[PDB]
Amino acid sequence: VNPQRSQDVYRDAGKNVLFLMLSLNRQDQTNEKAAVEETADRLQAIKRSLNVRYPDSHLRIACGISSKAWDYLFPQAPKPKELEDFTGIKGDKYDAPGTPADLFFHVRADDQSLTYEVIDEIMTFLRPVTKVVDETHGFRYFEGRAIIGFVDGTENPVDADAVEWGIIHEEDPEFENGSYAFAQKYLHQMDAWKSLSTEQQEQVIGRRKFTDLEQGDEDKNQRAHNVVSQDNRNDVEHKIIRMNVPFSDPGENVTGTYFIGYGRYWDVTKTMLTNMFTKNDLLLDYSTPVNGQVFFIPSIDTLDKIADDEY
Ligand code: HEM
Repeated sequence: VNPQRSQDVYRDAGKNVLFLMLSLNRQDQTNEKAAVEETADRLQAIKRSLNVRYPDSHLRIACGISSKAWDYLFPQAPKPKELEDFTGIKGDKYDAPGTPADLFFHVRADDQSLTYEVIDEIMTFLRPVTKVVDETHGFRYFEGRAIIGFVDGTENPVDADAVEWGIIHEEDPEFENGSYAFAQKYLHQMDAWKSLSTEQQEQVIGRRKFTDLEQGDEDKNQRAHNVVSQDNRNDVEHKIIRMNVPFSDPGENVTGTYFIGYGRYWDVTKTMLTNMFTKNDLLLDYSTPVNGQVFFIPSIDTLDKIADDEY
């Protein structure tokens, strides 16, 4: 495993965020493939250039390919072990939808100008062969809190744990240092949420609001977000890297969280998601999912194979 050959899957969610889902036109496979191959080279060149121009601005990029896109572009080729089509989850109280999509970009920087420029330069190659599925603009709230006012990402794995849980190792050697990324846009019912007491919100989440100290298990609701969202199969505490992001039009009162979770194992994310939706996570009473798809995030070297037309 070498995290230096990974895309930016494992660390910084960033002060200014852009999320873009595209579909391929499915009009001319050859020409569409040719433009994805150009894009695999150009996207790295664009990051190099902006990192030269703005080295203090923490530019981070992750770009992804869905199962459907992979089957259409690379029909003759190997496929990452756990790459599948997400079609939604049938839950108890609540369902989650699946969204058809082919390409994903998660762009983060200290300034919105750099997130604008990455996408504007990439779309010179990709606009003639795509349509937009979703485009969301996100930001870091005060003290890295989610827009609901609780600290976002405290139980994320960090340093060696982030590598361990974030990127593909020797189990799938063709695609080592890749990642599986699940994108899921939620709208919040901020009015209802704001009418709860602090203590009522703390029951929903499983932690104290101001200090962010985890509640003692004796005091938690068993449907609290930080209980049901876990994957503890086989007495192992499975992790992914969550870099969740507020988005808002606060004039219109349209506010939400765009979930983005990077894992070595799609199987772990999918299990956490199944647990939430079958056991009725309390946070789902204030959170309505409106899209969702999973993408494979290639390593640097997999991008180089794609650019050189090996798949
Ligand atoms: C509206 C969407 C979401 C919001 C606002 C949200 C918010 C939070 C908050 C505030 C925490 C506690 C701080 C922390 O340890 O990070 C947390 C923890 C967590 N969330 Fe979420 N979350 C959302 C969606 C999801 C989704 C879709 C998943 C899984 C697919 C997930 C999995 C987790 C996990 C595993 C933890 C850590 C629990 C622990 O080990 O204590 N969350 N989330």
